[PDB]
Amino acid sequence: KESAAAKFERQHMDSSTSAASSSNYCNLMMCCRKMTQGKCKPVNTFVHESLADVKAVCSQKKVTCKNGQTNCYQSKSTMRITDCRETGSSKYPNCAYKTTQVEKHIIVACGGKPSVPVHFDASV
Amino acid sequence: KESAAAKFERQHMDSSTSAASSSNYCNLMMCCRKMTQGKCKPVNTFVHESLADVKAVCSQKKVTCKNGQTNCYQSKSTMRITDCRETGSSKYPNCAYKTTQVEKHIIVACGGKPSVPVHFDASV
Repeated sequence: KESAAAKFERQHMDSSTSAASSSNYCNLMMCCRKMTQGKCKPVNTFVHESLADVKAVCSQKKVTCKNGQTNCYQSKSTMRITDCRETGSSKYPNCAYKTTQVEKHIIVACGGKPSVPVHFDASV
Repeated sequence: KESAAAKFERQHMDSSTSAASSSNYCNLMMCCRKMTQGKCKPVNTFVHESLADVKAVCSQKKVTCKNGQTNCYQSKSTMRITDCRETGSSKYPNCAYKTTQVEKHIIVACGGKPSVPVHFDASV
Protein backbone atom coordinates (compact mmCIF):
# COMPACT_ATOMS: atom_id res chain seq x y z
CA LYS A 1 0.00 0.00 0.00
CA GLU A 2 1.44 3.30 -1.10
CA SER A 3 -0.94 6.11 -0.12
CA ALA A 4 -2.03 8.53 -2.80
CA ALA A 5 -0.60 11.30 -0.62
CA ALA A 6 2.77 9.61 -0.42
CA LYS A 7 2.68 8.83 -4.16
CA PHE A 8 1.96 12.50 -4.86
CA GLU A 9 4.75 13.55 -2.55
CA ARG A 10 7.20 11.11 -4.17
CA GLN A 11 6.21 12.01 -7.71
CA HIS A 12 5.84 15.77 -7.36
CA MET A 13 7.55 17.29 -4.32
CA ASP A 14 11.10 18.59 -4.27
CA SER A 15 11.90 20.99 -1.42
CA SER A 16 15.63 20.25 -1.70
CA THR A 17 16.20 22.60 -4.66
CA SER A 18 14.63 25.96 -5.39
CA ALA A 19 15.12 25.24 -9.10
CA ALA A 20 16.00 22.38 -11.40
CA SER A 21 19.77 22.26 -11.02
CA SER A 22 20.85 21.76 -14.63
CA SER A 23 19.49 20.28 -17.83
CA ASN A 24 19.89 16.80 -16.33
CA TYR A 25 17.46 17.25 -13.45
CA CYS A 26 14.49 15.44 -14.93
CA ASN A 27 16.64 12.54 -16.12
CA LEU A 28 17.90 12.21 -12.55
CA MET A 29 14.71 12.73 -10.58
CA MET A 30 12.47 10.69 -12.91
CA CYS A 31 15.04 7.99 -12.40
CA CYS A 32 15.20 8.61 -8.66
CA ARG A 33 11.50 9.01 -7.93
CA LYS A 34 11.01 5.74 -9.79
CA MET A 35 8.91 7.02 -12.71
CA THR A 36 11.04 5.17 -15.27
CA GLN A 37 10.29 1.60 -14.11
CA GLY A 38 8.48 -0.51 -16.69
CA LYS A 39 7.82 2.58 -18.83
CA CYS A 40 8.92 6.19 -19.22
CA LYS A 41 6.44 8.71 -17.75
CA PRO A 42 5.92 11.25 -20.58
CA VAL A 43 5.33 14.33 -18.42
CA ASN A 44 5.73 15.17 -14.75
CA THR A 45 5.98 18.28 -12.63
CA PHE A 46 8.06 18.85 -9.51
CA VAL A 47 7.17 21.68 -7.11
CA HIS A 48 9.94 23.62 -5.38
CA GLU A 49 7.99 24.99 -2.46
CA SER A 50 7.34 23.66 1.07
CA LEU A 51 4.92 20.75 1.61
CA ALA A 52 2.96 23.18 3.74
CA ASP A 53 2.63 25.73 0.95
CA VAL A 54 1.62 22.93 -1.45
CA LYS A 55 -0.90 21.37 0.93
CA ALA A 56 -2.46 24.77 1.49
CA VAL A 57 -3.61 24.69 -2.13
CA CYS A 58 -6.29 22.22 -1.00
CA SER A 59 -7.88 25.19 0.77
CA GLN A 60 -7.65 27.66 -2.11
CA LYS A 61 -9.41 28.33 -5.47
CA LYS A 62 -11.64 25.39 -6.42
CA VAL A 63 -11.48 24.59 -10.14
CA THR A 64 -12.37 21.55 -12.32
CA CYS A 65 -10.21 18.48 -12.98
CA LYS A 66 -9.30 17.82 -16.63
CA ASN A 67 -11.06 14.50 -16.58
CA GLY A 68 -14.32 15.90 -15.30
CA GLN A 69 -13.86 15.66 -11.53
CA THR A 70 -14.31 18.58 -9.12
CA ASN A 71 -11.83 17.83 -6.33
CA CYS A 72 -9.20 20.02 -7.98
CA TYR A 73 -7.81 23.22 -6.51
CA GLN A 74 -5.61 26.02 -7.77
CA SER A 75 -2.75 27.82 -6.06
CA LYS A 76 -3.40 31.51 -5.30
CA SER A 77 0.20 32.44 -5.99
CA THR A 78 2.52 30.89 -8.58
CA MET A 79 5.06 28.27 -7.54
CA ARG A 80 8.51 27.23 -8.65
CA ILE A 81 7.91 24.05 -10.61
CA THR A 82 9.83 21.83 -12.99
CA ASP A 83 8.11 20.34 -16.02
CA CYS A 84 9.77 17.24 -17.30
CA ARG A 85 8.89 16.13 -20.80
CA GLU A 86 9.91 12.86 -22.42
CA THR A 87 11.84 13.56 -25.62
CA GLY A 88 11.67 11.92 -29.02
CA SER A 89 14.88 9.98 -28.56
CA SER A 90 13.44 8.35 -25.46
CA LYS A 91 13.00 4.61 -25.55
CA TYR A 92 12.70 2.30 -22.58
CA PRO A 93 15.01 1.16 -20.94
CA ASN A 94 16.73 4.45 -21.89
CA CYS A 95 14.37 7.24 -20.92
CA ALA A 96 15.42 10.80 -21.64
CA TYR A 97 13.64 13.96 -20.52
CA LYS A 98 13.66 17.69 -21.21
CA THR A 99 13.96 19.85 -18.13
CA THR A 100 11.92 23.00 -17.94
CA GLN A 101 11.82 25.37 -15.02
CA VAL A 102 8.79 27.65 -14.75
CA GLU A 103 6.74 29.61 -12.25
CA LYS A 104 3.07 28.78 -12.78
CA HIS A 105 -0.07 28.27 -10.68
CA ILE A 106 -0.49 24.61 -10.02
CA ILE A 107 -3.70 22.69 -9.92
CA VAL A 108 -3.93 19.52 -7.83
CA ALA A 109 -6.47 16.92 -6.87
CA CYS A 110 -7.02 17.12 -3.13
CA GLY A 111 -8.37 13.99 -1.49
CA GLY A 112 -8.37 12.40 1.94
CA LYS A 113 -9.46 9.49 4.15
CA PRO A 114 -9.40 10.63 7.73
CA SER A 115 -12.35 11.74 9.81
CA VAL A 116 -11.68 11.93 13.56
CA PRO A 117 -13.83 12.24 16.72
CA VAL A 118 -13.99 15.77 18.10
CA HIS A 119 -16.88 15.48 20.57
CA PHE A 120 -18.56 12.65 22.45
CA ASP A 121 -22.34 12.90 22.00
CA ALA A 122 -24.11 9.97 23.71
CA SER A 123 -24.08 6.23 24.29
CA VAL A 124 -26.77 3.78 23.20
CA LYS B 1 -2.86 23.05 19.36
CA GLU B 2 -4.90 21.88 21.29
CA SER B 3 -6.70 20.18 18.42
CA ALA B 4 -10.35 19.36 18.82
CA ALA B 5 -9.17 15.83 18.24
CA ALA B 6 -6.74 16.06 21.13
CA LYS B 7 -9.37 17.50 23.47
CA PHE B 8 -11.52 14.52 22.64
CA GLU B 9 -8.72 12.04 23.29
CA ARG B 10 -7.78 13.68 26.58
CA GLN B 11 -11.39 13.83 27.76
CA HIS B 12 -12.65 10.47 26.49
CA MET B 13 -9.86 7.99 25.75
CA ASP B 14 -8.42 5.43 28.18
CA SER B 15 -6.66 2.51 26.57
CA SER B 16 -4.64 1.65 29.70
CA THR B 17 -7.56 -0.10 31.39
CA SER B 18 -10.34 -2.21 29.93
CA ALA B 19 -12.48 -1.49 32.99
CA ALA B 20 -12.60 1.04 35.79
CA SER B 21 -10.31 -0.11 38.58
CA SER B 22 -12.50 1.16 41.42
CA SER B 23 -15.24 3.70 42.22
CA ASN B 24 -12.79 6.54 42.64
CA TYR B 25 -11.80 6.03 39.02
CA CYS B 26 -13.60 9.12 37.77
CA ASN B 27 -12.37 11.36 40.61
CA LEU B 28 -8.91 10.35 39.47
CA MET B 29 -9.41 10.60 35.73
CA MET B 30 -11.65 13.65 35.74
CA CYS B 31 -9.05 15.48 37.75
CA CYS B 32 -6.05 14.10 35.93
CA ARG B 33 -7.49 14.82 32.50
CA LYS B 34 -7.98 18.44 33.54
CA MET B 35 -11.81 18.36 33.76
CA THR B 36 -12.11 19.74 37.30
CA GLN B 37 -10.40 23.04 36.57
CA GLY B 38 -12.41 26.21 37.04
CA LYS B 39 -15.64 24.21 37.26
CA CYS B 40 -16.77 20.61 37.64
CA LYS B 41 -17.80 18.85 34.45
CA PRO B 42 -21.18 17.32 35.33
CA VAL B 43 -20.88 14.30 33.01
CA ASN B 44 -18.10 12.63 30.99
CA THR B 45 -17.55 9.33 29.25
CA PHE B 46 -14.29 7.39 28.91
CA VAL B 47 -13.74 4.68 26.32
CA HIS B 48 -11.71 1.62 27.13
CA GLU B 49 -10.79 0.79 23.59
CA SER B 50 -7.89 1.50 21.28
CA LEU B 51 -7.67 4.93 19.60
CA ALA B 52 -8.02 3.06 16.31
CA ASP B 53 -11.35 1.39 17.16
CA VAL B 54 -12.78 4.75 18.27
CA LYS B 55 -11.50 6.58 15.17
CA ALA B 56 -12.95 3.95 12.85
CA VAL B 57 -16.38 4.74 14.23
CA CYS B 58 -16.19 7.96 12.21
CA SER B 59 -16.57 5.77 9.15
CA GLN B 60 -19.53 3.77 10.48
CA LYS B 61 -23.27 4.31 11.17
CA LYS B 62 -24.22 7.96 10.66
CA VAL B 63 -26.90 8.97 13.15
CA THR B 64 -28.34 12.29 14.25
CA CYS B 65 -26.54 14.40 16.84
CA LYS B 66 -28.36 15.56 19.96
CA ASN B 67 -28.31 19.24 19.03
CA GLY B 68 -29.57 18.64 15.49
CA GLN B 69 -26.23 18.34 13.74
CA THR B 70 -25.47 15.58 11.32
CA ASN B 71 -21.74 14.99 11.73
CA CYS B 72 -22.38 12.20 14.25
CA TYR B 73 -21.73 8.50 13.92
CA GLN B 74 -22.54 5.41 15.93
CA SER B 75 -20.37 2.43 16.68
CA LYS B 76 -20.98 -0.89 14.92
CA SER B 77 -19.95 -2.70 18.11
CA THR B 78 -20.68 -1.88 21.73
CA MET B 79 -17.63 -0.59 23.60
CA ARG B 80 -16.35 -0.79 27.15
CA ILE B 81 -16.97 2.62 28.60
CA THR B 82 -16.95 4.37 31.96
CA ASP B 83 -19.45 7.14 32.64
CA CYS B 84 -18.63 9.89 35.18
CA ARG B 85 -21.51 11.78 36.69
CA GLU B 86 -21.05 14.54 39.23
CA THR B 87 -22.63 13.43 42.59
CA GLY B 88 -24.83 15.12 45.12
CA SER B 89 -21.93 15.91 47.45
CA SER B 90 -19.92 17.47 44.63
CA LYS B 91 -18.90 21.11 44.93
CA TYR B 92 -15.99 22.90 43.34
CA PRO B 93 -13.11 22.82 44.32
CA ASN B 94 -14.20 19.35 45.53
CA CYS B 95 -15.73 17.50 42.63
CA ALA B 96 -17.04 14.06 43.39
CA TYR B 97 -18.21 11.63 40.70
CA LYS B 98 -20.11 8.36 40.45
CA THR B 99 -18.50 5.61 38.37
CA THR B 100 -20.45 3.31 36.08
CA GLN B 101 -18.83 0.74 33.85
CA VAL B 102 -20.95 -0.40 30.94
CA GLU B 103 -20.59 -1.75 27.42
CA LYS B 104 -22.60 0.40 24.98
CA HIS B 105 -22.56 1.77 21.43
CA ILE B 106 -21.00 5.20 21.47
CA ILE B 107 -21.83 8.25 19.35
CA VAL B 108 -19.29 10.94 18.47
CA ALA B 109 -19.13 14.18 16.53
CA CYS B 110 -16.65 13.69 13.70
CA GLY B 111 -14.78 16.71 12.44
CA GLY B 112 -13.34 15.10 9.34
CA LYS B 113 -10.36 16.26 7.31
CA PRO B 114 -9.87 15.78 3.51
CA SER B 115 -6.96 18.09 2.73
CA VAL B 116 -4.11 16.28 0.95
CA PRO B 117 -2.96 16.36 -2.70
CA VAL B 118 -3.22 13.01 -4.47
CA HIS B 119 -2.66 13.90 -8.17
CA PHE B 120 -1.03 16.77 -10.10
CA ASP B 121 -3.50 18.05 -12.69
CA ALA B 122 -2.07 21.02 -14.61
CA SER B 123 -0.12 24.24 -14.27
CA VAL B 124 -1.52 27.51 -15.49
